[PDB]
Formats: sequence, structure tokens, C-alpha cells
Amino acid sequence: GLLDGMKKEFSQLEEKNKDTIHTSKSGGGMVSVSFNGLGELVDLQIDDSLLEDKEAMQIYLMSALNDGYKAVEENRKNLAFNML
Amino acid sequence: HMDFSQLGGLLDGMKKEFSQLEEKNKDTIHTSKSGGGMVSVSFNGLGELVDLQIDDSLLEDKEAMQIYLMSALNDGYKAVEENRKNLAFNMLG
Amino acid sequence: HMDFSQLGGLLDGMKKEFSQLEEKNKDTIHTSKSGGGMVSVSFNGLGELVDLQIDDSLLEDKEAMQIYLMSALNDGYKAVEENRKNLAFNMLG
Amino acid sequence: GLLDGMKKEFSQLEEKNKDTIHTSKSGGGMVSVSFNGLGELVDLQIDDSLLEDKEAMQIYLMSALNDGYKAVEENRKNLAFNML
Repeated sequence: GLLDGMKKEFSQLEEKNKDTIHTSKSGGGMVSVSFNGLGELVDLQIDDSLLEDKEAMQIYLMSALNDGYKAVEENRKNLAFNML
Repeated sequence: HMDFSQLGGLLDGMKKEFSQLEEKNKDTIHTSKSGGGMVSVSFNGLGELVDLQIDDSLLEDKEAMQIYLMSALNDGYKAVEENRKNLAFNMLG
Repeated sequence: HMDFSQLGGLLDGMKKEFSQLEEKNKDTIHTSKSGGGMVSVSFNGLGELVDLQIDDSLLEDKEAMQIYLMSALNDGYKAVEENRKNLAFNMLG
Repeated sequence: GLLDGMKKEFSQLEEKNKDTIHTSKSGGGMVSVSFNGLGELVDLQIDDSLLEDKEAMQIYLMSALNDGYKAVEENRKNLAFNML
């Protein structure tokens, strides 16, 4: 009943989640990514300057993406911790 | 509608609540008497026996003393376990 | 039919299982490709991005590069989150 | 479903519990108490010698009773830990 009732409440935190957008940057702002509350990647932008250095570009891309996903996950976990 | 991260968060939250409740239980005293008050037992809310007092008069009748000890102790154990069942259902509720 | 001590034991057991599963998840690699294989992304089972490889040809067309990155990344995120939902339901099951 | 299914299984560990008896001793065996698997106190025995020293008697009684209850509780918790 507990877990099922919580499952029912997690669905309420969906129409909220789906609209909420969080942006993470890296490489001095040369990479920007945005995730919605559902964890969907809804924006990705790379400064042309980074095309000159693929290896750095890939590192900054991973940094920004992991920060954004970390935020989605922390939100999932923290809302669950509080609910019960 | 739940993913593994949410489940881990719920488990952590439940364990936090559980520990907070156990500390409160440990601080709660329940006293049971028998033998016209000649036996008194006290338990904490974990079910640990924390005090036990027997009237000197009962030292003259060990048979009665044992019966009254068992009566008070069982009343106390039943009471604490009923509280502990209630708390499990109510925490989940 | 459950008392507070049993609930605490269950919570502890579930947290042990949860941690064991998370360690296994962290060791599992999922790879998604897009752009005819010109983009490859790898996630672990926690959803951390652990590798990212882009063909040098895409450096000539950032518009395409971004589209193919987003496609592969979203495919990977969806896959890991589906696994993580499944695991929550199945652990409980 | 999990908690409810476990609740259903805890009831199976009742007809087993109710019959199983565990004995705890203290005061060099001058106190003996027995609990069943349900946590009911089903036996208590005090050596006549202890009637000569009520304070020691009460201490040994508490020692034996707490050891026996500890055993009941550890059993409850350990069977729950393993089940899920």
C-alpha cells in the first residue's frame, strides 16, 4: 500500500517534472545542455570554437551531461526521501 | 511509477524515520503491576526490562512471587509488542 | 502480521540488496550509436556517461553532430531509466 | 504487495514459533526463564538461595529476561532481513 501509494504520487510529480527545465554548462560556458524533469535531454549546444579540439569537446560534453543527469537523479532521490 | 533511484531514496527515508522512532521508543517507559501491586516491572519501548521491584513480603512465598512475576512480565511484553505492531502498520500508513 | 522489529529487519535487508544491485549496475555498460555509427555513447547502469566518441567527419557539420549526439544520448538515457524502473519493480517482486 | 506478501509469510512463521522454546539462565544458573517463538514468557524459575538477597535476585532476573527477549527479537529481525 505504501509503495503503491507512493507510485501514485510519483505520477503527480510528472506534469510538473515534464515542464521544468534545468541547464548545465561546461568548458567556460562553451557547452550547454538542458534536461527536463523526466530526464529527457531537450537541448544541447556546442560553441564552434570547440570543434578545433575534439578531445576537449568530448570531455566538456561528458562533464555537462553528467552534471545535468546528476541533477535529475538527485531530484528523483530527494523527492522520494521526503515523501516517506 | 517508480525507478530504482526513487526506491533507494524511499528506503533511505524510511530507515531515517525508523531510527527516529526507535530512539523515541527507547525513551518511553511502560509499567505493569501484579500481585496487588507487590510486583512492578518497567519496560522501555524497545521491550527491554529496565526495572523490576518485588515487595519483601513475597520473599516468603516464592510460588506466588513467580506467578506474579510471570503475570506482570507477560502483560508488559504483550503491551510493548502491541505498540510495536501498531507502529509498524502506522509508519507504513 | 508484522512488528516494528521485523520491519526494521526488512528495511535493512532491502537496503543491503539495493546496494548490491547498484554495484552490479555500476559495472554494466550500455552503448548507443547514431549517425550511421559516427556517434557512440556509453553509459553505466547508474546512468553516468562514461564514454563519448564522435567521428572526425562530424566536426565539419556541427548541426548534424548535435542532432546525432542528442539522438544517441536520449536513446541511452531512456534505456538505462527503463532498466532502472524494471529493477525497482522486480526487486520488490 | 511486498510488505503484504511478507506479512502473509510472517504468519507462516507462527505455528513454528509458538512451539519453539528458548531458555536463558543467569546467576550461575540460579535463574532460568523460557520464551516461546511468539515472545511469550512460558517459564520462570528462581533458586530458593536467591530469596536471601532480593537485590541480586532482581538483577539476575533482569539479566536472564533481557537475554531471552533479545533472542526473540534477534530471531524476528534476522528472519525478516533474510526473507527480503
